[PDB]
Amino acid sequence: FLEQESGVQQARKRELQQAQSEAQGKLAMLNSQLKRLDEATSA
Amino acid sequence: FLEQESGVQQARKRELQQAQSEAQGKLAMLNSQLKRLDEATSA
Repeated sequence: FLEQESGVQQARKRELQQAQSEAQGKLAMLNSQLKRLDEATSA
Repeated sequence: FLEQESGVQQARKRELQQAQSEAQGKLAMLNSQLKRLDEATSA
């Protein structure tokens, strides 16, 4: 009851997925440009 | 009962997913143009 009244109940449940998905996708896609730079500098 | 009567019950349950999906997709796809600019400036 305490949680549903303005706590982790509606704090985390978005935080978890949004932060995880955003950070993972952004880091992988930023590594994409690193892979492409390696492509350019190799062949 | 209080929540279902005009509160977080129907406030958050869209807010969470819409904000998360929109923000994540928009930030990743905006980083797409950054990756493409790096492509252009590299090779």
